[PDB]
Amino acid sequence: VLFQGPGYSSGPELDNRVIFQSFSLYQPYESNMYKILATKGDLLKEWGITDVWLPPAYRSFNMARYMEGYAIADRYDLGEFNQGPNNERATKYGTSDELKDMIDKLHAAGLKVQLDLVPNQLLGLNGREAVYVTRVDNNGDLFKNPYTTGLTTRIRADLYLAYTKGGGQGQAKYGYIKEWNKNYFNGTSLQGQGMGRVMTDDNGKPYRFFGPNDPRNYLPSWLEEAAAANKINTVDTYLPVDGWYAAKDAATSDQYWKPMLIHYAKDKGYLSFMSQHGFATVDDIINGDNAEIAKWTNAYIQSRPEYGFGSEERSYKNDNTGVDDQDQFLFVEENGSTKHNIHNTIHGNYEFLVGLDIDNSNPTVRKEQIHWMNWLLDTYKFDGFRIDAATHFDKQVLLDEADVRKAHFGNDLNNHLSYIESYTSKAEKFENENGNPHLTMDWALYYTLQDTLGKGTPSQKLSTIATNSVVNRSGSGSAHAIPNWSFVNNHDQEKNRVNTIMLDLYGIKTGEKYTTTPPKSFADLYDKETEKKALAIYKDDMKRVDKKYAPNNVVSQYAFLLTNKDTVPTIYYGDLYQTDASYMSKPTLYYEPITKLLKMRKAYAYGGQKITGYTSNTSPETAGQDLIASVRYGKDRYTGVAVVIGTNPKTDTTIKVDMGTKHANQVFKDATGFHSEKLVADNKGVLTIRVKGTANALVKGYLGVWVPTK
Ligand SMILES: [Ca+2]
Repeated sequence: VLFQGPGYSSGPELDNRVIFQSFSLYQPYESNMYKILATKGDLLKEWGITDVWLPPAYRSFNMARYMEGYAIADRYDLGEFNQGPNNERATKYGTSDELKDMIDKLHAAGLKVQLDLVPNQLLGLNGREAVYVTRVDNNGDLFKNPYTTGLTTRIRADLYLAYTKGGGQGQAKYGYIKEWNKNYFNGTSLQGQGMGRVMTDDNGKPYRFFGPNDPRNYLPSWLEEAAAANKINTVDTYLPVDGWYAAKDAATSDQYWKPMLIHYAKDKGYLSFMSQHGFATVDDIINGDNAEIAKWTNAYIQSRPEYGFGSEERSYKNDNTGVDDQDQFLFVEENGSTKHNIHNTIHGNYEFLVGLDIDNSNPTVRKEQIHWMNWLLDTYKFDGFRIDAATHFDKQVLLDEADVRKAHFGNDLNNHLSYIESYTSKAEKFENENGNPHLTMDWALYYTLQDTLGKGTPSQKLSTIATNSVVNRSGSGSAHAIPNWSFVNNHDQEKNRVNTIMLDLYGIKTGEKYTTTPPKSFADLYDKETEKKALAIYKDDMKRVDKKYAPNNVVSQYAFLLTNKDTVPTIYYGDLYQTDASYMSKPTLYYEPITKLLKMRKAYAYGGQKITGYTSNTSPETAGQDLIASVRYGKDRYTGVAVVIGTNPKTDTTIKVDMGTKHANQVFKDATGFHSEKLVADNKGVLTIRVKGTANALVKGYLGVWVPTK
């Protein structure tokens, strides 16, 4: 008879929680965020923040676009080891010691903290192995080049040298797995090593070198000296095109190490490139200093598609996410079979995103993940986890994560939140089937807010904000709402909008079919100057009236988000603060209105919820098209709030907003500051509200947020 597992239940208790997403991608590499955030506990308390989502604190691949901590080179180095640029301890955000102290101070302020947990992938390991690859999309289905030739790929169980082995000193010291390798990955996003990277004969047989004596060797005439000598650069017996070998005087002479491209017959273009770079003859190379050899012989490698992305059939989708997740190799065996199970995700497919995709179906990997989570709670005292890419790996890991929390904190779920990053309703089904061990992300309301209120001149009925949510708030509300965390904006969706600007600047349309023209690559073109330009554009756009890129009616969105019954709302860092400035140095035009909306919620956001649709002059036919009221009735006469919203600047109507009988003959005041009229509720607690349409930077249509005196 076991009693381990209430699960989350949506109700007034859980509705008390508010998550602050503490970070964006565009924060500067300043190694100071922890030191600063350590001081903000009281401020956060004022707003009714209960939980702080912290960035992924792990060591970043050094060439990561944002250095943010999702491209993980070492999963156990959170600013502890000397593995940063110039062997610094600090991550983007600061040292482990600073992280420890900051968590200490934030607990001291009565807040909880979640780490951004990243089970899906690693990126940027230093050591290569040989794998077989099949060219597949994000779902692991054979890739069909839909934006180029439309041909089904013939890259099927082909030989490839990938970066698959490493993991840093953290892993090596604290890990269950001590080193990652190819066996532990379902595959990798294209690494631009090229399909001709292994040295082959004229038919297609790879060259092999196990040892000097070995009868399993298969080399050409010329390498037999280096073979007997045992001086060939190899990878798992295979010969890489970039590899060097003892050219003249094999044994007992290590001053004649030379690029083996010299007599690699299949490449007919190298010797000629070295011609037009000083080294005119076969033997001019065999002499010259390897500084200027290496320099030039390398730059050749990069010019050849057989040795780069040019042979790997990139999708060239140029998705505004900044990742073409159809750019994958599945790790297969020689016959094209695979040990890797890629259909255990919440999606059912969609195993692949970016980087070295972790085989979360491998029982050793699964033990490694439990070990990892354990070590994180134990070492850092996080209270829970924001689960990154939760819908793109073996979902067992999610259930294991819940057990890790149970083992740590018991049935005290509410004070130990976990919330999964989700953009599909399959997350809802999964959660409900398993007793709701996590908060599911309200993706649906996010897109619904963007279409009704985010868009200038909305083409979608504003009333849809009631229905088009993981929680259906129409009529009386949801009797049994799914436990959920909701948002108006986040680090990804912002980055999307910025990338859209960059694409515009680069002259690239996402999804364009390149039949007759050369395809263009966002990835190849990415540069910091263009990013700087795009950021400048983005911020200006927020401040303008007829916004082009940034969303309209940010305050209207938050006013709805922060007054909804049955949800944990999220406050996004970059909605309150300029995204690319020093951490919490510069507020936005939305800072004042939102922080106020926060004090309001904390004071007034109690009781039943009712959403009434209205007619306006602008829509006399269909009620709720452009005008609505989202009412929290209050628990007592002194709580509750009427959120009135319209989407048309012209609108000129007077509507009746019923607050219930307990709000009879009571003074209501707009908490937003937008209207300074003092309304009095009638006999029955109805408000007569004159709706004067407007258009500036904050509002397009109408916002009123009417709260009683106390
Ligand atoms: Ca995956």
